[PDB]
Amino acid sequence: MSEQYPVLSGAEPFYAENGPVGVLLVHGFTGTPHSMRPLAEAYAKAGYTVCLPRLKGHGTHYEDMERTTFHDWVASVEEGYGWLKQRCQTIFVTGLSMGGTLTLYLAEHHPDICGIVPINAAVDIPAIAAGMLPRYLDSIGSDLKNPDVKELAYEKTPTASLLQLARLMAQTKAKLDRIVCPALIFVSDEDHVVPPGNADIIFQGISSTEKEIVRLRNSYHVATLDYDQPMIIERSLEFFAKHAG
Ligand SMILES: *[P@](=O)(CCCN=[N+]=[N-])OCCCCCCCCCCCC
Repeated sequence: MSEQYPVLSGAEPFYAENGPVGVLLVHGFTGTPHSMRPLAEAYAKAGYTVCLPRLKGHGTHYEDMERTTFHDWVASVEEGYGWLKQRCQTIFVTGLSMGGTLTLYLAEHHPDICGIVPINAAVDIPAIAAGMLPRYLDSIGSDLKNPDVKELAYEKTPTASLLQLARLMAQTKAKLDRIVCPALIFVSDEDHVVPPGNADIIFQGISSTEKEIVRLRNSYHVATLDYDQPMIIERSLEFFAKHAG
């Protein structure tokens, strides 16, 4: 039931103990903490306590991922949330792609979360249903506008894992109205992976009175590492300070 392969260089989780306000950062499907690290480091430098976990079956080998279910990915996030609760009075959650899905999921099950920052979060990806063949699909290159960036992601995607994601997304979509905390929803106009309309499914679905969509015009899907990174960091910091206890 445990991972059989070692953690890849660059895929290590990140923890920083600072003040009583904490931020949980969640990476995406087939990705690793690498996707979120620049944000995590910026938030720690600003005085936040920070938790950037490595999702089970991620950052090792796609064969480990194939052996996980979405419950394992939820468990990794719950564990990180729990780490923060032991240290913080105020907790924010942010995440990219499926990390954004998991951000929404955690807020749907924990009303104490003080605010969320989903980034190109996924609750409906029609491409999965369309395709739903081989045991592993060749991964397409990382969707970044800046070609110089090196993202860390599995070279193959187990198709069985796509079914797990679809289940997680379906459950998350169904429960959106449980979210009442403030929300800052980032979306890349030119996301070629997660259809940008997901931003509006989320905006309309949640019950929050304080919510907004910020469109990113200079990034593709992996916006946390792309040209609009500085803006994501700056606006996220403003959001944390505004809503912190
Ligand atoms: P995010 O967590 C990360 C996207 C970048 N990495 N990748 N992969 O979104 C995960 C879901 C992406 C959409 C998957 C569509 C696959 C369609 C293939 C159809 C085969 C049945």
